[PDB]
Amino acid sequence: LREDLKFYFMSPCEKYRARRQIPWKLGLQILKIVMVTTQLVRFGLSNQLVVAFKEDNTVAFKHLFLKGYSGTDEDDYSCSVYTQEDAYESIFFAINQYHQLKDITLGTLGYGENEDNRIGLKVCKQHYKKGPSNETLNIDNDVELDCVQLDLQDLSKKPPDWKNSSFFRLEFYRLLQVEISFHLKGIDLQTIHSRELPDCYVFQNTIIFDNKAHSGKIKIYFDSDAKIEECKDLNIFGSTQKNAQYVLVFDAFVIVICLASLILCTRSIVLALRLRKRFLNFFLDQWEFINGWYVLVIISDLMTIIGSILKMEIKAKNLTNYDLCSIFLGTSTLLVWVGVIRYLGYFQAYNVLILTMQASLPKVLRFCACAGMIYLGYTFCGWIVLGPYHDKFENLNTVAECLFSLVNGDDMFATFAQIQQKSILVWLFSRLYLYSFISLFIYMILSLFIALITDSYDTIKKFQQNG
Amino acid sequence: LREDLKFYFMSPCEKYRARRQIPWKLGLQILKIVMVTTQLVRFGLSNQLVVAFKEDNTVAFKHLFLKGYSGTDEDDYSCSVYTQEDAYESIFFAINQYHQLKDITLGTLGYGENEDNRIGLKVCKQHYKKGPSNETLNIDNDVELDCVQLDLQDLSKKPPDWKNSSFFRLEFYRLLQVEISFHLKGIDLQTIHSRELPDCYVFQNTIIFDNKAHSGKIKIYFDSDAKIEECKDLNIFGSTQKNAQYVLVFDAFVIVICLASLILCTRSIVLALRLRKRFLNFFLDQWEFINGWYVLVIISDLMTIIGSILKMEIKAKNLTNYDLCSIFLGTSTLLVWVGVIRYLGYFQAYNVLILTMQASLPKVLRFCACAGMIYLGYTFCGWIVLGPYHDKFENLNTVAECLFSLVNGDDMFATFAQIQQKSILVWLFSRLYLYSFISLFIYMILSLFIALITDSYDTIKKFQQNG
Amino acid sequence: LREDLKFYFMSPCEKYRARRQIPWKLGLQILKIVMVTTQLVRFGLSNQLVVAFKEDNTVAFKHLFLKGYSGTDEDDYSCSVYTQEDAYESIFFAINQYHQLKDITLGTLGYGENEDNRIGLKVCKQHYKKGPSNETLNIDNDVELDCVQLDLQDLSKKPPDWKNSSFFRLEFYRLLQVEISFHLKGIDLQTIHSRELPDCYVFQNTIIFDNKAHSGKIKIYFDSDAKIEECKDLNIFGSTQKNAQYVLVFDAFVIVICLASLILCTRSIVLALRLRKRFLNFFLDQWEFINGWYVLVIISDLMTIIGSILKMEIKAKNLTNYDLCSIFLGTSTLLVWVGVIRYLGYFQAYNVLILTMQASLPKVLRFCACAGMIYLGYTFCGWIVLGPYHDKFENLNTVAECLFSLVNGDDMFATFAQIQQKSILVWLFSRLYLYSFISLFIYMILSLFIALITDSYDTIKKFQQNG
Amino acid sequence: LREDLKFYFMSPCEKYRARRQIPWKLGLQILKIVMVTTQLVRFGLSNQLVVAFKEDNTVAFKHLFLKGYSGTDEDDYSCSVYTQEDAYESIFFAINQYHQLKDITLGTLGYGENEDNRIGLKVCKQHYKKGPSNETLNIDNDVELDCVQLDLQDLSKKPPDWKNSSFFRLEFYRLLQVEISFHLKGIDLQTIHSRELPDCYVFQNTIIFDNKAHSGKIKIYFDSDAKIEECKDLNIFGSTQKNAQYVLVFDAFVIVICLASLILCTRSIVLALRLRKRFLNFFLDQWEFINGWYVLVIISDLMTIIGSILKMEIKAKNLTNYDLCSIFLGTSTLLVWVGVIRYLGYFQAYNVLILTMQASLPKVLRFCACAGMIYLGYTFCGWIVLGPYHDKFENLNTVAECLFSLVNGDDMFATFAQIQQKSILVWLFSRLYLYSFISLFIYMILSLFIALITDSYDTIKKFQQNG
Repeated sequence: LREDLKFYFMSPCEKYRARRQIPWKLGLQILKIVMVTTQLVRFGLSNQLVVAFKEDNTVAFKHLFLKGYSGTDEDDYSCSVYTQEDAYESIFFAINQYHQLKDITLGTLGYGENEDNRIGLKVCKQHYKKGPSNETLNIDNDVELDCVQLDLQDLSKKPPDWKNSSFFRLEFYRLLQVEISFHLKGIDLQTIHSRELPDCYVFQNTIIFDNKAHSGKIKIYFDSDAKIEECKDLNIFGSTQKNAQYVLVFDAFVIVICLASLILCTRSIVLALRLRKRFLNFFLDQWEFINGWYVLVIISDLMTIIGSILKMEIKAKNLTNYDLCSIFLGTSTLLVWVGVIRYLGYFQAYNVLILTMQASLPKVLRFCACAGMIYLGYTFCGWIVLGPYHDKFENLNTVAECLFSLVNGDDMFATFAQIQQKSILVWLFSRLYLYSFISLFIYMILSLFIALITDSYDTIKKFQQNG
Repeated sequence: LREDLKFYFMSPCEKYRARRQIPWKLGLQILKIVMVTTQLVRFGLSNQLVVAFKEDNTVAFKHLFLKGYSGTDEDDYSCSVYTQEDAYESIFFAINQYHQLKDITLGTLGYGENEDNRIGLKVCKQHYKKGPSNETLNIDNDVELDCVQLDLQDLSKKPPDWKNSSFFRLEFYRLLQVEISFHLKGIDLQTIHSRELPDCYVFQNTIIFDNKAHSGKIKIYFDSDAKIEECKDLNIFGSTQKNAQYVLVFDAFVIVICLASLILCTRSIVLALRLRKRFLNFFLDQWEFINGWYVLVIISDLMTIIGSILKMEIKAKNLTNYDLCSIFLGTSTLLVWVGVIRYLGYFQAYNVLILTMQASLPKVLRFCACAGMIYLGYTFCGWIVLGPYHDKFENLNTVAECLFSLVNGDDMFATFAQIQQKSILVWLFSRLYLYSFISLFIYMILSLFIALITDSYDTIKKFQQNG
Repeated sequence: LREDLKFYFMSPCEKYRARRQIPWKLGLQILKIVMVTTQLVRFGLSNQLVVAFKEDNTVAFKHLFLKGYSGTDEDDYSCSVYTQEDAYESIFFAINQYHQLKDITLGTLGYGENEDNRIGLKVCKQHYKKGPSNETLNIDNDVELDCVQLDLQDLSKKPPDWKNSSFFRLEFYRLLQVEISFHLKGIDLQTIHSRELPDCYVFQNTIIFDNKAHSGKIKIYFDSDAKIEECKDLNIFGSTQKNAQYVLVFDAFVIVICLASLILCTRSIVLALRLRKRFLNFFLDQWEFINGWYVLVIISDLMTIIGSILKMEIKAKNLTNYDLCSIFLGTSTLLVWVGVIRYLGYFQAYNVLILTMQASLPKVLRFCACAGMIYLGYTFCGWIVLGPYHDKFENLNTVAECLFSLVNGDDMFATFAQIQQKSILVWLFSRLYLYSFISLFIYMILSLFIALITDSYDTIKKFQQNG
Repeated sequence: LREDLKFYFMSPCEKYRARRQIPWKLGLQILKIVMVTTQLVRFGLSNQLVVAFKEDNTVAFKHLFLKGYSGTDEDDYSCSVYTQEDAYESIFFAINQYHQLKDITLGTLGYGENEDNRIGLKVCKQHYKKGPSNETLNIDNDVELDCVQLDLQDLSKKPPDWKNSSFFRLEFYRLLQVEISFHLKGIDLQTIHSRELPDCYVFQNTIIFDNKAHSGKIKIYFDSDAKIEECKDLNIFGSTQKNAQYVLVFDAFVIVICLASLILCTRSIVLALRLRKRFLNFFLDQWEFINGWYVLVIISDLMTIIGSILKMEIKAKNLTNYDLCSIFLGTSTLLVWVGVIRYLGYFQAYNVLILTMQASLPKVLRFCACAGMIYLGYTFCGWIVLGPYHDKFENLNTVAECLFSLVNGDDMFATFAQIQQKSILVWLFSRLYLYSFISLFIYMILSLFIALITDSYDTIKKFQQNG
């Protein structure tokens, strides 16, 4: 029983000296790291190409349909117009470029059927109801909705009477929004060199001329949603795509091995907890017989299993919404590579470092509460005071990120210089605030982490040497 | 009496074990943090919308009335012109855009009455008195002031003779300033979806073509001052605004609870100081019976009270000048959230960290004097030497901010590279200066904070363990 | 024998007191540092001029032949076009500028003979074979190659029928690439003031209008390859270039002295290893008699020898591909200047610092494994999750560089702000990821280096003082 | 004698208790800091205005006379042209703008007499002598110099035959340089509001169209040299400037007090050195009786004296070349404010910090040699390898500044990303280089400063406590 406990608590390098104790339970993990990492790598390299094609097409559409687009968006919208004539020019430019698409596009593009199954362009208006521009406003608080369909045989009639229509009498003082929507077909023909059957895309596009604010500016949003659809009629010679089976079977293998690892870890947690029960019953050492790394391994395997299920679901139904699956697979890989530290601890001279890391969290995290109370106080004060006058302090989230950057010393001179001296009182308070915060956190609080970590090191070092 | 002193000096977790000692005095504070923080949050979320509307309108006005405005100002002024014809073009552009406002604005704008109660545009000139452009200047040191009113029925006469008037013979060698001023009305109609009565604004605008320097450049300043006025005649259906009462009553509650907390803290300071008098009289422990946190709490509550008074004053009189009120409320919230640390000290394992923080100021602040003498010396030397040749060293304030950034390691390579090699002597001195300063402060002085903080940690740790 | 071992293990300052022991073996090294450093300096100052001329000519060519070039490239290509007409305009612009080169260039340029020994311009197309723009694509997966030669007496015929040719019917839906290629001659006439014979260059230029992606954008690549050729017929009065002999003989001297130093070091390693054999045989001190600095010196000299051989080879055959030779010479110089620390250790008060540096690697490098496992986990997770949404996380290499920067605190606020809030799930994960990583590495792991280095210092300090 | 030594070695706070020992020797210094600092402040505030006027005029001239100037220079030159027609357009634009100056300037400008005492414009050419554009160059290695004078009555003749002159047949293949030079008069009329007599300026301007490189680009340099001259005939009513006397007399007072302080310090060094001689003779304590602060004070006063002499010289002769005087005054002020630390040491609890600072240089500076050998090795290797491929590594000075920034952690991610992957070998070496350097200096060497400073702190702390 003493030998049993010694065996249960030792390492595999020492356990191997038993005449039948081969380390296959470790071999499974050594397989698992490689299999999971290669699954992640192949998934990422596949995902990247689809993302690149979709975003390249989005940029090309922005250049084609937005007048005067400079190639870079504003903070959340592609471009803006401040003049009543510029809005008309942009609105008509988008329609005229849609009309001429076949003669100006460099891609494999074509027209797609719309919601009415027509090939055509739909544009809609939203005006506050009940038509001077002030002093007597007779508005009535709800929205008129108007829409019109512009088809190719309309937008082409040599005399484009559609510009002269009564629809486009916009009355910008009532106007909330103008929306232009259309469908396009594309092909990622780049893939043809592999002799795989090229896949089509269907792009659903909307251009939003948005002025909910009524603050003298119209914001132009461009949004593009792509579906894979199905090659309608591509007579391109070559072969179809079936590699999908090689993805599905590999995901099945990954799921199987992760389940096997989870079974092994749960079994090990059971046997050892029983041994503790045996130890408790034996005679009138620590209560925690469970190896902590098994919890991490179990979590890793569960997340890998569910993430692989999501990936198989996405591929089977031919989706491109990779957010949640990417999160599960990435976090699982993170925990798997963290779990490798379990095997460095056996070799000595890493052990004191690992023990220092493990022993330092219970005090670093306790320091973070005392520091966080002050950090929250400065977050609220900075947001309320410097917010109207400083780009970094616009909202509590950005204030928190800015202060966290300042604690680590990043981008500090710009933080001082970015606030204008329009109000001397607020500027003086800004200097007081910034000097106080930076001094308090960099020269004292940040160094207390150094103090704590250094002193936690010496205890473990002196414990290890004293024994 | 011994039990009394023990009770007076202990914690509420231990004090609760007395048969009648419920912690209501702490419950009041736990209410107060929440109430003050929610007051700050609601104030900020209200303030942000008004600021956003005013600044969006300012940007729209800059785009409308400034010729060739690029969307970003220069360092303190919107744009500048260097040519005699460009000044005329900008001056006439502003007037022509004002004339056509109804046909070019995307907002709810309209014309506002001016100082003479006319609807019109006022422009004024300031020329050095006493009319070649040099070698014989007959100037006489004081300013001619000329003004003219341009009304809509003047600026509209098909033949705009106002451009041909003798007023605009500017003689830029004598010219100090040309100022264009007008009033506009606006509505933040965005709010209408809440069925609150929309509020109007009145914008007072001035465009200043400023060349006091006479240095070959005219600086164009745009300034816009907004008042809330009063919806003149908006027949928009819906309801008026009364929520203001919900703000006033909530501020009243906040003031009441802050006064209650202040009363409790002052009472506690009195009773305890008397106990010290009793202790002094008792027999032939430390002189400081007063809990230091009460001073912070009293200051916090006083600032909250006066800030809430200012907020109620602003809302009652319908102002938008939030600077001082924001300062009081933000600093009060900062101190309130700092005061939470009082309650972490009871739980142990935060106590050594709090004691280290409290014990480290009396030596960090004493080090700051010895460091500050050197820092001041470098500030003066950098300002006098590198100031004409380096954008960061233009004035003592910016020199101080730059050096404080350099001590923390920020934006260092740009600091070296930003000075041109026009003069080799000054460049060599700049390298000597920057290497000396950065070495002295980063590798020695900055690390002395680490030394001080780490060693202050060990005293408290060894005091706590030794007892 | 005891005196022998004492002599063998001491320093030259003490060894000099023997009646015949002059330090010539150190004099050779003191010569070697200077000779190698001056070789590097002269090589770099020569290389820089050729690189500057070639790159200045490349920039001038980009301005001449690329329509609307702004002076700065995009991330890997000079400029791009998104419209079917812009591609034609750029393609014809390049040819027209080539036709008019004699009248628009500011340099000493001239036309160079092409592959067919003609003076002329070659342009080629690559179209997917087998000619609507979709729904029925009859492509057949391999490439048509077409080329045509445009000579000066063609591109000049007053009626430039070459624009009307059937060649330029591009059919951009099939188009892979259009390539324009030509030769130019130049002279670095700047050198003439030295009365050295000026050298010619031959520039081989290719302009690639590349749209392999078919993603609605054509990428324009400009590449220029320069050869030295040979002054064809420059009647400029002066003298030819022969200094090359002064380079060759100096390289020969450097090789000779480096071989001598290597011989001395290998001889010293032999004698001392024998002494250890003698010490082993003497009686029933440490096994490592070899001085570690000799290994560094031998490596330095070998790399210097082979690098100088490569430099002589380059100069003899008149190449300009300096990559590998620069690597050998630079690394050799790095190791040579590192080897100087050998001589600071003799003077005391540097010895404890050198011993601390030497004693700290065996634990810093062991900590790097435990830290690297976590760092790899975060690299994979960041690449898979934030990659589609963040410019810094596009690929594993850039993720590794970004995380390594973040550990050192660089460019942190931009790292937070650069990811858009398009997807709330990914944004929340990004905040979790960034706060966790930055906290874990800056406040704990980075400070463990401080702990390790500080404690390694005290052991050596206390060992040195105790003896 | 024992009391004498005690008096000589104590502090003024204790020395004051002698019945006649008033601290006037300290009062002189307390006066001196204020007087020197105010001299520096007044000098800087005066210098700044003249610099601002001169540079504002320079920017206005750049906008007036350079075609298409964008408002920001290139790295050392205002703008560049790459096409043979652009050079002609810029050259003629400068002359035409000079011709029309009276009608386009916004300043008080006027024409100034040239070297021939004419009012006129001089332009000069420099062509390699001995007139195809290659394959047969008949150049002869020295420079033709041609010049022509364009006067106002020439540049005005309605038919400006000067453009058609044979002078402007530039032959850009031989051309080295074209230079345009002219004189202007200006007035800083801004000062008139003080009723001081406004001062004139004379601007000497040169525009250099420089293509020494012959690398396909012409660089356009603009240089402007301003002299104060003397108001020629300004009939502006007011008063002349005499405050200059208030500057001269104040500088005289500063010189007098600095000489007095130097006399006192030298006298104190003499008396104390004699006392040491007395102490040596007294009987069979440390050799260094001299107070170290006196050396700093003497240096400060000498530099202040010579700097004030230079300032008086500059003002008397009406110069604007402030470089050397600014250096002396700034360094003197730096040392004066450093000398204040002498008086903080008396108050205790600063003494241990000052002693730690003084005791830490003899080991930080010794560590800097061992670190500097490695730093030099990396400087040479980086310059030779990454120099052709990285903007930060162009030359040894910039390499040194970049590496010094990297040691302090600044601008690191850009340092990785700024090198293109054109050559995979150099890119791989760049990653090896950057990771090795950053790891070695940040995680080990930089932390050794923390170790040294922290341990130097504890010795002084334990010495001070043990006594």
